[PDB]
Amino acid sequence: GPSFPEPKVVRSQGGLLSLKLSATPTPLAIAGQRATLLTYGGSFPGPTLRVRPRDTVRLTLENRLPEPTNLHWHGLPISPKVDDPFLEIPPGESWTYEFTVPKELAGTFWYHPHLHGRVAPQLFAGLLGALVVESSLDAIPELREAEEHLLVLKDLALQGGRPAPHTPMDWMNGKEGDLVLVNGALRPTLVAQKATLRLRLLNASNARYYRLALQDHPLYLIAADGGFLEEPLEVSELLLAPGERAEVLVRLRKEGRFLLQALPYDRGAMGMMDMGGMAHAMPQGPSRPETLLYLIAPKNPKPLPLPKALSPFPTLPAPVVTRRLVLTEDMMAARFFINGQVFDHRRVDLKGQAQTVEVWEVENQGDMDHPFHLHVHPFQVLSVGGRPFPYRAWKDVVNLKAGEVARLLVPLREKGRTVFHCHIVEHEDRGMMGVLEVG
Amino acid sequence: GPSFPEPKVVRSQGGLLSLKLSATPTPLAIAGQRATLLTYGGSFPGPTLRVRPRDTVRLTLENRLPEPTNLHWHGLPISPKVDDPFLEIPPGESWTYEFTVPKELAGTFWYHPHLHGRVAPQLFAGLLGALVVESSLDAIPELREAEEHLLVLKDLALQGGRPAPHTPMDWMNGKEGDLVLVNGALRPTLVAQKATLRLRLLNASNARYYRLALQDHPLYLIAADGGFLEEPLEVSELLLAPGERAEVLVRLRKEGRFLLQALPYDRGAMGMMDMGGMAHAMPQGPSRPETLLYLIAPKNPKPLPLPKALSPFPTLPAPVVTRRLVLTEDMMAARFFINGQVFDHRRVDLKGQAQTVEVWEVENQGDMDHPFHLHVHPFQVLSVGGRPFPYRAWKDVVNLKAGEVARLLVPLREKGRTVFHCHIVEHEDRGMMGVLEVG
Ligand SMILES: [Cu+2]
Ligand SMILES: [Cu+2]
Ligand SMILES: [Cu+2]
Ligand SMILES: [Cu+2]
Ligand SMILES: [Cu+2]
Ligand SMILES: [Cu+2]
Repeated sequence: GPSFPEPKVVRSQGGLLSLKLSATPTPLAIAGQRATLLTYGGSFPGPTLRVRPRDTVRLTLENRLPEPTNLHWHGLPISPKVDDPFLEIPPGESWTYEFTVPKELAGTFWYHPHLHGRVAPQLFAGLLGALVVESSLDAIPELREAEEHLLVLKDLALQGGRPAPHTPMDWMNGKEGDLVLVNGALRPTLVAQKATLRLRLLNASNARYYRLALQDHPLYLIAADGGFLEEPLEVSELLLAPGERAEVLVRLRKEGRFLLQALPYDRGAMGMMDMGGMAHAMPQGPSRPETLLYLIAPKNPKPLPLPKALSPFPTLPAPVVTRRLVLTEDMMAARFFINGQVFDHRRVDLKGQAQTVEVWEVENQGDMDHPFHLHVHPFQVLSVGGRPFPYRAWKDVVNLKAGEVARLLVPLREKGRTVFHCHIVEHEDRGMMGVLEVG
Repeated sequence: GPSFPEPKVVRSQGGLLSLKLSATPTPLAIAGQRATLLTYGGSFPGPTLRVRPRDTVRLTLENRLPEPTNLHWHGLPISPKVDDPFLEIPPGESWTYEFTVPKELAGTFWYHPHLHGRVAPQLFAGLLGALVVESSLDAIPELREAEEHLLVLKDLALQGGRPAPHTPMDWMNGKEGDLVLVNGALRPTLVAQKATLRLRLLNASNARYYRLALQDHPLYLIAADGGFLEEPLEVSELLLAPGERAEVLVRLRKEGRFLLQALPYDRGAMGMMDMGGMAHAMPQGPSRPETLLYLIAPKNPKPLPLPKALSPFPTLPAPVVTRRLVLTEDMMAARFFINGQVFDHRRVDLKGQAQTVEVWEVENQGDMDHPFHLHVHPFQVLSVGGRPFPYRAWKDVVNLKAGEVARLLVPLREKGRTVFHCHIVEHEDRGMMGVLEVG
């Protein structure tokens, strides 16, 4: 096949993407070895769904797992009556998700399970796939003429031909695997044919962070989780926390081989040690550096000029409320809290009004990084750690290091009950989630 | 007695004001005629209670009326567990109100019934009295050397030696009386002995407005409902709506007699007419002018200089929520609404957080003036009708003419359930009231 492995794409046809997927244990070849993973559509990652605004999506999920499951349409501003975080599809049963893709939407989104208490092992085992919303902006020459690829960043650990089981320490830290893969491949080679690449990036890992850097090159950020920036932003590196997406332009500068790496990053994961009268928690420290892929530049690369503008960011109404959500940890118990409470599906934590804007100040009073995710209602990050964000774009996950406060501008869109939670999915399963009702 | 009648004063003693009042039908002489009014303490108005910050008040109210009653400590930022708008004292029974006067407080406040559905006839019949909180500011020379008086502005109508009964039109408009009295006296004479007067003003009427003007003189506003201004404000006239208080300095300019008048004012009260195929509501138009009192200046008056400053207004924390409360009318039904609902004592309408600040936008979409009152939590009026307020001071009633929006900064103080309502008390009795819970 193509030197660069990417998930198969399923496109809407005549404004309709109608598809039946099965969630199923699937024997496959992965990183040179045979394993049984849990997959959608028989593959890992699952198929990439590619749609346009105003398309109808009709996705029937058949559950062929031995446990209940469901889907979260991560990042899509649709109704929580469709993207329903409380729905359970029992083993052997099916459910049809039907929705219209919002008019004002573009970017890279994804789908994965969200059945509380069961997310981490299901996601770890291979249940996820991408969803791309094509825009009219894709037709501008500076993007149209770029070579486009999706990079699904997901790690894995195998034991006895199956995903490794979660240990108690995994529930505390979030589970990371030794196989650090791109599109289910181990360090693939991307032999570029054009001098400008457009890369859609997805961190679909349970807990691993990717401090992205391409050797000898900057990256040009053109989209965040949920939409385009207003103009490209040059960065020397780009941190993607679990659940985050980004799109970047890469402008290949000369011929040669360039490593795309996940540089060392310390997200505050913990180990245990015993030093003569101890048995206490110790920092694992930064991750070991990983090579994600080999990028081979073409001969005599002459990249396109960058687009001067992308999408103007909407002018939001003045906010009508400020919320404060404080994240804390009980590491030895592997329990995680928002405002001193663990998740309770019966309890409503925040009640807001549709079509108003809120300011949410989310504060991490723990020692680990926590990537905070809100369903249904994409937000604008104003600042984090007291530092203003250098761009305007829609996001739906925001990373907070220890001690940091993020200030978010949150327009409330669809009515109904939905959730917010840490996207280190083990932490969500272990209680770090709350309920927002919009009326 | 003194040419100028003022209610008897009861003062705290050794930091304690301990007093038993009875609410009782009382034969008395009023405006030259004999009548039976409902009174506290056997008088109309009831006695003026005079206290200092940190005093203890212990007031036992004995109900000798044929209906239940209670007290509202109008304007006092105390607990709604004491100033309890839901408490009922049955006929023949007693209740003791005990509270400490807040440290940071000064001004003219008052007490009257607040038993929903029964306020208007009880207040109209004569149940009210003043409460004055003395401050250290009263010792400044420019105030100490002024001649001080309380003016309780309250009208009355008599029928068969008793307060006139409410008609259906009274429930629609709020009841006004033909006897327009000051301290229960008909057009008293105030023979000033000093050139500077300090007048504490209270509108304790059900519904009558007083567009105050002293002939040939401006007034110097030094306090609003719930505290001092930051410095005196010169005004040519001063409108006091039902429930409002003000304190003014008057600087007598020359010898002579000067009328203090209630000038014509149209608050939007309605009548009915039939003109050949009608039977429909017609504006009553402005009130007829009234003389409130005769002010006689002393010989060769040389008033004191005005104080340069009074009390700095507190710097409030940034607000965390904005509320919108819309007032509407159904005049022919004599029903009045807040956000489309009438009062229900079981229903909580707003839930806020103690020690935070809120912005309340109160909008009058009716045609009558409505004076909006909030219990427990004094507010700063920022603007009304889109016009910035010309001073900073604590208020607890704000008048809105037809169409006007008031923007208020509302620090939430004591925890508990309390109410907000129109202080045209007929409108409150007829539903224009809601419930705020502070937690
Ligand atoms: Cu997700
Ligand atoms: Cu977390
Ligand atoms: Cu979620
Ligand atoms: Cu009152
Ligand atoms: Cu009213
Ligand atoms: Cu009241």
